[PDB]
Amino acid sequence: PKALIVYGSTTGNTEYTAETIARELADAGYEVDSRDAASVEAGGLFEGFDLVLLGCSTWLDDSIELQDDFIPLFDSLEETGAQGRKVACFGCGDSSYEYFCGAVDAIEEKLKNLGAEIVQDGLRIDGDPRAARDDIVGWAHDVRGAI
Ligand SMILES: Cc1cc2nc3c(=O)[nH]c(=O)nc-3n(C[C@H](O)[C@H](O)[C@H](O)COP(=O)(O)O)c2cc1C
Repeated sequence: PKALIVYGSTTGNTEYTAETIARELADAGYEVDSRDAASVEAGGLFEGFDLVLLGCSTWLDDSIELQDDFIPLFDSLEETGAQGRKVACFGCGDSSYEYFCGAVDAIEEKLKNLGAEIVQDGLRIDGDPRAARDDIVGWAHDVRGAI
């Protein structure tokens, strides 16, 4: 099976999370393509992939709390080929904030409005992902089992 992983990361936490998930999928036999959201084009982005995993950090704001590199993709999510696609979301944040990992909720809700099939509840990481490595691996393991 082929999996696409797209992440938006400012300090490297969601990027570390994306690379950890990519290894667990590859070691289970999937062909994995991992890309920074700053370098992708939304048009037909998901065409040909069996599983798509989307990740991003949360930054408090009055208009949009998504990490800046992911905004352009999010705004054009309707042109990616999400209808009927198997997808799951993940993201890093901090529970001292009101909207803890709020970007994960925003992405799940829009994918749901576009007809995607959310395979598993989103992974929400508090603090340093390097200390939550077991939670990342287990989630990756559970997403493989819903495919
Ligand atoms: C100014 C600022 C605002 C932040 N706002 C939020 C927030 O609204 N919700 C949240 O869960 N985390 C918030 N964080 C925590 C970051 O999302 C967290 O540090 C995360 O690990 C960053 O991930 P990244 O390196 O992949 O960009 C904020 C951090 C800073 C510095």
